[PDB]
Amino acid sequence: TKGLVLGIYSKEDEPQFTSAGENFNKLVSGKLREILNISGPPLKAGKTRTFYGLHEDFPSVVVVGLGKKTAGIDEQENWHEGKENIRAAVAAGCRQIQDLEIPSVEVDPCGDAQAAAEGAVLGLYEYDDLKQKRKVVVSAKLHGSEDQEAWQRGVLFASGQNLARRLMETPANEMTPTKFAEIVEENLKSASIKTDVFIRPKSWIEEQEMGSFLSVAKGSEEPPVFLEIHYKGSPNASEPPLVFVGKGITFDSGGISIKAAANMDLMRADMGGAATICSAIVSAAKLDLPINIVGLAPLCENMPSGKANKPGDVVRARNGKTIQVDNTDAEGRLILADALCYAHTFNPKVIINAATLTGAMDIALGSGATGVFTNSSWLWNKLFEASIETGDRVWRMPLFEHYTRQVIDCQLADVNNIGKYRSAGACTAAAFLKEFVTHPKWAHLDIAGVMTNKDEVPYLRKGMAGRPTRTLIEFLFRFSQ
Amino acid sequence: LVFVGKGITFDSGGISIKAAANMDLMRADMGGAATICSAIVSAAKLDLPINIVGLAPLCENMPSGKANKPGDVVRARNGKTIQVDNTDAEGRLILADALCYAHTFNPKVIINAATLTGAMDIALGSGATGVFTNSSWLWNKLFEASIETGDRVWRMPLFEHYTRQVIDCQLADVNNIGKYRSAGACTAAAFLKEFVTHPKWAHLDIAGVMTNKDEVPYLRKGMAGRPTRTLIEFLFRFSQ
Amino acid sequence: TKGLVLGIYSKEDEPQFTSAGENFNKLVSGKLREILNISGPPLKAGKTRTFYGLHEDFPSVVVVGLGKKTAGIDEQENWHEGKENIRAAVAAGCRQIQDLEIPSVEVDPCGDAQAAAEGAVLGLYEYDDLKQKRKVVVSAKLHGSEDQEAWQRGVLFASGQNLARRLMETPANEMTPTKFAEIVEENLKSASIKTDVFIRPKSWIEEQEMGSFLSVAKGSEEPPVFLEIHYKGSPNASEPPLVFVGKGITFDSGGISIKAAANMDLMRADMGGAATICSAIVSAAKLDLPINIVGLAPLCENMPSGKANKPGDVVRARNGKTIQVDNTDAEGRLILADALCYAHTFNPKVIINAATLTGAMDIALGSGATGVFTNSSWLWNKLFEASIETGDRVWRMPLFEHYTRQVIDCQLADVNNIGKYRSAGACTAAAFLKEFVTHPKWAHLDIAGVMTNKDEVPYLRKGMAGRPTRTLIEFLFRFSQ
Ligand SMILES: [Zn+2]
Ligand SMILES: [Zn+2]
Ligand SMILES: [Zn+2]
Ligand SMILES: [Zn+2]
Ligand SMILES: [Zn+2]
Ligand SMILES: [Zn+2]
Repeated sequence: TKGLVLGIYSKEDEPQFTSAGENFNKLVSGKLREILNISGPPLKAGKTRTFYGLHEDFPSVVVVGLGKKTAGIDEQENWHEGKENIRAAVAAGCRQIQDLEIPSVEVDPCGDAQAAAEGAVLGLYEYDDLKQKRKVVVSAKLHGSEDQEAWQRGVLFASGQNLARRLMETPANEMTPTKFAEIVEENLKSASIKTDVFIRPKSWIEEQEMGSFLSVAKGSEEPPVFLEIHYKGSPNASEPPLVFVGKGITFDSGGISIKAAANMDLMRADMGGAATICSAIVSAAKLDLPINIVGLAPLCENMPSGKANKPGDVVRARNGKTIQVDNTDAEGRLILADALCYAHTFNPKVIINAATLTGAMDIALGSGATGVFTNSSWLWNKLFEASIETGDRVWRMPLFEHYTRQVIDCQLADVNNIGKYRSAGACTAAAFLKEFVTHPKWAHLDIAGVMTNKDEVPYLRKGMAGRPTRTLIEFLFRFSQ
Repeated sequence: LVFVGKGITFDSGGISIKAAANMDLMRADMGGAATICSAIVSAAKLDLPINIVGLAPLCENMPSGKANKPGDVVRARNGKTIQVDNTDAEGRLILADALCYAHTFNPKVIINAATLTGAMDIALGSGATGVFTNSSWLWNKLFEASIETGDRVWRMPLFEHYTRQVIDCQLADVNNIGKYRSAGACTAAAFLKEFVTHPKWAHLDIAGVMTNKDEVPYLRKGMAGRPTRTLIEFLFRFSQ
Repeated sequence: TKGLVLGIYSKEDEPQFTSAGENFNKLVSGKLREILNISGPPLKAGKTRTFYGLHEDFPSVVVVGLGKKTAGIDEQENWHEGKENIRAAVAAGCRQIQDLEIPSVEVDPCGDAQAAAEGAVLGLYEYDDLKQKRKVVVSAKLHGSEDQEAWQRGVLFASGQNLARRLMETPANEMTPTKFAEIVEENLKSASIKTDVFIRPKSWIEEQEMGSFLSVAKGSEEPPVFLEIHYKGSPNASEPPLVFVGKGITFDSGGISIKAAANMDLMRADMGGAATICSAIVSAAKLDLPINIVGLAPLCENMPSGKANKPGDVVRARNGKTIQVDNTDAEGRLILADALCYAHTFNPKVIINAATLTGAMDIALGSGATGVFTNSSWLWNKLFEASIETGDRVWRMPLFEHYTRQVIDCQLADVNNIGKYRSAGACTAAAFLKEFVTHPKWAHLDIAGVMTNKDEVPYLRKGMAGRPTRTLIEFLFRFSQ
């Protein structure tokens, strides 16, 4: 059987159906509006109502509130409101169809086939892999034939996100460093033949003088990996690549500066930064975006042991700078210090890194937006514009020499791994990373607060969220224009 | 133009009592009143040709046998009920009535200042004071004002996302603390938005720029008086 | 308009409707089963499905899964399963009718009019009093005329509970000691003319030598009250009363042993014990139960101040025993010590007290059951049997001299207010109270873990739960037989 998701707008006499809803109402000789009318209150945005037996092929029709037809970019909220309405409403419709165990659903494009595809595929996603109680996986399809490219591009963007949620969600004993490197490799090679994957072993990592990455890694028995992803999509094979770097800690216990036990299981998602940048690169190659992109993810685990990093140790990063490890839980900093050095080798046009770096970001913006520190207002503008379309917001945070001073604490080393005071922890972790970039166009995104979803963005179940993957794909999309 | 300032003259936390460590700095919880009143004294010394009202609710927040209890529902001047879930989120409560009264004056602009939240300190920690504003015009004038004074301002988001977190019904129209711990500056500001209907309001969270240690060199270590010159400079330029 | 809630049983060909569902299906010429059939999967227990436009008078019909028709008493779970199924299913049906803002609902009795009334009235309850956003309050009515007494007795039992949730939920600055005493007075006097209410002031309380109650009270500015409720429902006016005692702390801050800030707002519900026993007595008088019942609730607030109780103080209870107050947050103990002395004055047949005494009860049984300590297996049996009918369980906990030894710590006093070790805190708080009863039939119910509902019992919204009020009404009901 099929289910049909149909949208309507908020209230004229009648609140308007979409063209597809209106066309369905004519095909059932006015029944759909009749029952909608005797059924109760007008549906508002994100609200659904389900009707049965109106048509032989659609035993379940779910009508969904899209909000005001007029909705556009909201200057205060910094997103396109209308598309947010369409993702929210279609996900709520689709999820009613899966609770009735119906295996396929025709979705009305609602005026924007791309965001309706994104609502349906985000909305229906689940991670029930290691459970014996799995949900019915239903397959969403565009209702109609008129903008199947826009539907399929949304399908594409919502899967990139879903790959990243899956990557993040999987338990750390399953998603080890080589296992993640293998999933990404497999996915990237299915995306395009214009790809190259290098799963670099410890041997290579130590030939590259990556001392601060290697010192995080040694306290675990799990072999680290340096994952080098290439998408050569430019016609000019010598066109300078954009490089994405991502913190891939596959589990963070804290090391010897050990984490509290409460809710420590969420640190399986400390490789969110690698999940995010690698999924956006798989999507860019599926999209055959005409640009060269390198992806760099140092993968390792941070564990207490008799060979772990000790508070006070001084390690040497690939640029020769010494780093005093004052707290072993400020490990991503260390990892990214070498990876951001290596990023420069590629002669990049742009360097963007992503990391679940700091609980300070969560106290600061708590999932309303991911924080970005950038030395370039041009980069800031392109990322900000990219998030107005996706609804997955970005908010700029300061790169002031003020926070740098706080981490240039000599004592034994050139730089300290944690700021001198507790204040502005996101700001001093970003200033730490500035010490390893000499590039005029670098952006640091702190993903820690947008790592999980509970109820905040309606089209995502409660779980690891995969954010800001579509802001990154959209940024690449527009850049390759 | 009306300036409003949190004047808690000492904050112990009430029954949600503060930890003992470094509690002496809450003598500076009236920093918001100190800041807006000093800028108005300076504007009148400067004979700036504008009308300015300053509004500072002054009181102390102490545990006693008549103190506010966690869970109480109080009624603000606009009739909204407010569930006091934590008595240490008191400035919120104080400013809720004062920002109602601010509207009586038919103001061109409403700016309030408060040492509201240690979350601001975790967020920007004295590199800048945080400002939440429903107007980019206000943001631009304040930002420009701080380029001259060196005493920086950094915009922070007023998203309905943080509002949802504080519109927790349970007993009241609004809760006094956000549902989750995340984004505490952002949900305290969204709480205050519930009491303004004015198209040009700015909320400055002064908590992280309250003290100086070594960060801005021309100030000894002590209570810093920030962002007073950004405010005087903003008034200066406005009266041009 | 009306909504109709109709139940069906789990699966024969067809899963069976109730008589009312079956009768409605005949009135719509087979439409209801037809649409039920094309609509999706068979409803299981507590699941609902809503159908629109089957009949002019019922634009919304909500069909609800009752589980197996055969369900009876479950030996492992210690409740009547079937009635639990009916409360759960009818509440879920009724709440669909309120989300559509329909103001009245006909409810199918489902084979047990009493539990269907209880599901509907519990299910629909809300506490939105001080909000400007209130829900539509819908009015549930029995579908039919055949067992309107059973429907109305369930209405009665579910309101007693709802009075107690409301009492518990209200903020402590509104529900002060005289305000609560006034609500209870007003309600009891509407229940019967066979009632007497005494709101005893401080003056009386100090003439009665109630030193340990008075020492909790003095640290707050709010005047304490001793509430004495009488329901003379026996034909023999000299028939010995059953007495119910309840801890009425209207807000507990901890005093000088001050509570942590986190979630302290829930201590507005520390008068749950008074709420519970007073609501059961209002219900017993509405039910014109032929017995004499006295209700005793010491009401006060526990606050830090310059006149509050100090850790180490020795106070004197009404029986002359000294009590060392080692921790001021073990105040209910102190309050109940005088009230349980006074209870003996009444020459009672039975003494039952209820108190949100101990977070140790919550660690022990955590809302699966309220804990009862009783020196009588006869009392235990009657309470246990009473909870098999209501589904609101009771679990016996030990009154061993082992826990008594732990609190007979002399040092300055006859008894200490907290046990010597942290272990068995519910057990040593109950052993403390045993020191003030000389009656052969006393039961202590520790209500702390069943104080709130989140998701655990389906027919209650998330909030203060009013438990175990119907176990108490049911116990009185059977006793007066
Ligand atoms: Zn860490
Ligand atoms: Zn980490
Ligand atoms: Zn405070
Ligand atoms: Zn304060
Ligand atoms: Zn207590
Ligand atoms: Zn208590």
